[PDB]
Amino acid sequence: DPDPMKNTCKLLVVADHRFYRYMGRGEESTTTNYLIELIDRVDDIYRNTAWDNAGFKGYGIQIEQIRILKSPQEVKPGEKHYNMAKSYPNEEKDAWDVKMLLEQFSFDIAEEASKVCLAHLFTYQDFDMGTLGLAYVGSPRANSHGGVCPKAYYSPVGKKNIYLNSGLTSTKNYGKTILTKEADLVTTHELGHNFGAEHDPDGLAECAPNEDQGGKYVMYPIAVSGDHENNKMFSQCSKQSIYKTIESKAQECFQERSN
Ligand SMILES: CC1(C)SCCN(S(=O)(=O)c2ccc(OCC#CCN)cc2)[C@H]1C(=O)NO
Ligand SMILES: [Zn+2]
Repeated sequence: DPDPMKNTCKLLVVADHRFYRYMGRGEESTTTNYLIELIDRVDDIYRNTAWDNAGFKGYGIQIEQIRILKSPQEVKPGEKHYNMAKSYPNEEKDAWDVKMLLEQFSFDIAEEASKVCLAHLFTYQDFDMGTLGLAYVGSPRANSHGGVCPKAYYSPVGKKNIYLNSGLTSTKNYGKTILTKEADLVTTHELGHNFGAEHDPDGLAECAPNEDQGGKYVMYPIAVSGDHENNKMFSQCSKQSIYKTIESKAQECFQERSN
């Protein structure tokens, strides 16, 4: 049975200056509200999911803390930060290499990451080949690094404890803002990774249904559009992975749903 005291993964949500400016129109209230609403809509998907196809449901996400970054992180030569104006490594391209950004983020945000189930970055940059987000995949293993629940690993190079309870979402793609319903999907998918799911096996009928059958599920390896009914749901494949991870990890860092 679910523990009503341990059914909610509380988030740190960060908006960088690219998100603030383009998505939030350079207004704290707009940015803040957009993200509060997005997460609440992603929460409705999670909370309503029955992970064992019976009564293991009511698991969700809520914002512990939001951080809004109004202007770029001023950076010295040879220096880098996830909120810096420059795209790393190629400063000519509009966007970072996504893996490097999540790594930079996890590194820069480490102190705050330690207090939360998950940290999520929201940005506004155009990643190569239509990439929209990235996140560490969670696991039932206590020893595991990645996904739900802060687990320190010492980094000799970074001179500190790091945490891999992190993920990112971008709302820009192919030169334009993506649909609202697409943004819900990216964050659902990336948090899906955090919660223990790998990508759906692409030839498996049950976990990758044909269009007549409702279309693909949200962990499909190629971005679903949101036009089809299955697109915002989790497959049995994802359910099984996430179920195990929640079973193990809820006790560790899940909290009570707040009003
Ligand atoms: C690391 C990856 C390049 S591997 C290939 C899939 N993507 S992605 O194209 O950026 C992507 C795909 C689907 C997503 O969510 C559903 C949606 C939508 C809106 N159309 C989000 C990102 C990344 C990946 O696996 N990230 O976890
Ligand atoms: Zn993915």
